[PDB]
Amino acid sequence: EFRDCAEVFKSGHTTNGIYTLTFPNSTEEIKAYCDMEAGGGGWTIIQRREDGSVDFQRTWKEYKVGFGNPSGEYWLGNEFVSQLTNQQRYVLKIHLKDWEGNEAYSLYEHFYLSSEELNYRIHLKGLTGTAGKISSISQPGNDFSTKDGDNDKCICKCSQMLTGGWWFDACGPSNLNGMYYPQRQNTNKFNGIKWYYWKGSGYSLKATTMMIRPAD
Ligand SMILES: [Ca+2]
Repeated sequence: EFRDCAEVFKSGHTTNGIYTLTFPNSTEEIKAYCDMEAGGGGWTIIQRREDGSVDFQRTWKEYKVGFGNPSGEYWLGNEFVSQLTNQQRYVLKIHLKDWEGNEAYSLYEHFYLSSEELNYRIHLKGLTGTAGKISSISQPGNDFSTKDGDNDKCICKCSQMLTGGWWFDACGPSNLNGMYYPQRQNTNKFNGIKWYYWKGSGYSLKATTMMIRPAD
């Protein structure tokens, strides 16, 4: 059994693909995708967009246990990530693709989610990368919100206004779990897949991937 893609890569399995991981402090398993070829490898994907259209306006429960497929677009799960990220220090790497064929990334030295009781609040430290000098995810990390779980800092329900579950502020500078818009419909959409500090205002990205890995 493996705790994440890092241990998987370190056991000799150096090839990309879906792997079966096990929850820590539990016997439950979970199917995640391991990116072993992207620089160094050992990456555990926790979310992906590219479009295999999965529908991201999911419930609190669904974002907690995961939805979609590891082979395509998916969420992996908040309960698992929270358990992993509290067992040891993880790094978070977000890879983005726009519709003009450009790519970029944001990287955090340390990332972890608080337990469900604290609404899986995100914690971020030390940003680097080509996807902005200022974190597109509001610092002083927010709680996680879903259509049926409003934990943002807005008098409004950010989740329903922009669609998707996310660490919304007063609907901060980003939402990787927003409505997918195809080419030639990806501009001027407060509704799309946004990472403000890279493409800007109403730009809706073509593909996104969130992955974690420890300091290996
Ligand atoms: Ca609110």
